[PDB]
This record gives sequence, C-alpha cells and structure tokens, in this order.
Amino acid sequence: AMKGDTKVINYLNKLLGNELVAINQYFLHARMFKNWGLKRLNDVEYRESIDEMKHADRYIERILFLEGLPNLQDLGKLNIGEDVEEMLRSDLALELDGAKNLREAIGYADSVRDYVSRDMMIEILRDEEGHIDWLETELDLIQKMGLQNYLQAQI
Amino acid sequence: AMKGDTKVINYLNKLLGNELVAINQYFLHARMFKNWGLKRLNDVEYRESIDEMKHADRYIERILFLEGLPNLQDLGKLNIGEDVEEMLRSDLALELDGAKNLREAIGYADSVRDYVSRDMMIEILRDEEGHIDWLETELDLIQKMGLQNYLQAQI
Ligand SMILES: [Fe+3]
Ligand SMILES: [Fe+3]
Ligand SMILES: [Fe+3]
Ligand SMILES: [Fe+3]
Repeated sequence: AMKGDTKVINYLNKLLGNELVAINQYFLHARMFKNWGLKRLNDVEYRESIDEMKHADRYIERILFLEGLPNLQDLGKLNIGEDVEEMLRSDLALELDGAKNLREAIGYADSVRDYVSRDMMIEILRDEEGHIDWLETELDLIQKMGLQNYLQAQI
Repeated sequence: AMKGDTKVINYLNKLLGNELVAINQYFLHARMFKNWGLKRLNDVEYRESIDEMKHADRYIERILFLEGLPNLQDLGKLNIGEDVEEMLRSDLALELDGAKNLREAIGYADSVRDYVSRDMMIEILRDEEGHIDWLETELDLIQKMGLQNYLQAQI
C-alpha cells in the first residue's frame, strides 16, 4: 500500500541487525550466568533477550509494511565475556552503540516525516536506555565492591 | 568435574556459531514467507528455527559441561534472499556447509574418544540431513514447475 523511504528502510535493517546480535549475545551470557548459579543475573539477561526479540519483530514488521526487504548486512562479532564483568561490559558496549544508531535513525525518520518509524524507534530507545542504566549500575557496584564481593551478595 | 579436549571445544563453538546464524536467517525468512501468505513455507521455516535453537542449547550445554567457554567467533553474513527460490538456496547453502562442519567434528570427537560429543553431533547431523533433503526437493520442484507455478500450489 505504501513504499517507504529507502534510507529509513536501510536504517531499520541496521537496527534489526543490532537486535539480532543482542539476542544471540544475551542468550549465551544468560546461559553462562545460569551455569554459574547466578539466578538474578541470568534472569535479567534472559528477559532482556526476550525484549530484544520483540524489538526485532517490530523492526521486521515495519520493514515489510514499508515494502522493504530484510537485508543483513554484516552483523559483526560478537564479544562473549569470560567473567561477569567482561560480559556486562561487552553488553553495555553493544547497548550504547545500538542506542547511538537509534538516535541517528530517529533523527532521520523525523526529518523525512516517517513519524510511524520515528515513534517506534523512540519507544525502543526508551527500552534500550533502561537496560543501559541497569548495566551501568551493576558495573559500578563491581567496581566499588570488587567482583568477588559483588557476586557473593548475588548468591 | 572434567575439562574436555580443547579442539573439541573449539569445534563445538564453531557449530554453535552455525546454529546462531541459522536461527537468525530462518527467523527472518519465516517472517517474510508469512508476509507473503505462504503458510506452509512459513510453518516449516519457523519450526526449523525452533530446532536450531534446540541444537544451540545442546551445544552450549556441552561446552559448559566440558569446562569450555562459549566463544564466537565471526559468524559471517548472512544471505537473506529476495524471493522464495533465493531464500531456500541460501538456506541450503547454510545447511550443507553446516553439515560438512559437523562431519569433520564428529570425526575428530571420535578420534579423541569424546563419544558423548560425537554422539550428540551425530544426532544433530541426522536433523540437518532431513531439512537438507526437504530443501533439495522444494528447489527441485521450483526448477521443474517454475517459481510462479510452484507458489500457486502452495496457496
Ligand atoms: Fe533492542
Ligand atoms: Fe537492550
Ligand atoms: Fe542445527
Ligand atoms: Fe537445520
């Protein structure tokens, strides 16, 4: 019914890619956390991978509605941590860069008056910023407490 | 309780990577098929992504049990098709190469007498070969019938 802007489509595909990587990374990390007996951390990672799945859905829906083609695009490795701090750091690196990409896209969607795409991305960004926030606190505590002291209060 | 062979672990991580890519690709393709009104094709792609998820689980379980670390490793783009034939071809390219990697790994697991890893991979290979087979038939029919004639008998 309506072919959308092609740079918007190109942005949506870039963001979709970000989500797929986030999905795979939190799936792995969640399983590693669980293997260690860190219920709380596994719980949040697991639910996060579910959310990112949901974002990915929204993105694909939107590309298809705009008569665009899903088109990844080199996702890019992929930094599975070897300890909790490392894992959370890679996660936060992924999230921050994702948020950036979202902010640029939202800008461009608005310039070209794709308010539907813009508003969808804004809703998603809000989600991103909450997890970013959560992540920055955990890493703060590991810093302040020390990784071992931090873990043991999880257990 | 038991640190496993490190080349086996390295192989398991390579195969895990293959699964993650397969998961992301069939998730996308399944959604594209569905957007076109191809219930049967979407149904099989969707269920396939579920299976590959299950393989990924088995792999991560096994790496963790062998005191190995999940470690991807450049997944590699990623070839989303633009029509059904193209999509199925990319899928089959992915599957065949995956099967190959499995066969090498199974060989090596057996040489070093990791029968548990070997047997797990054999079970997985059997799954791979069935979908490969299914895929080779669909592509045969598209060839014999022509893509349009093929589709319309789906609908
Ligand atoms: Fe997201
Ligand atoms: Fe997020
Ligand atoms: Fe598989
Ligand atoms: Fe398969």
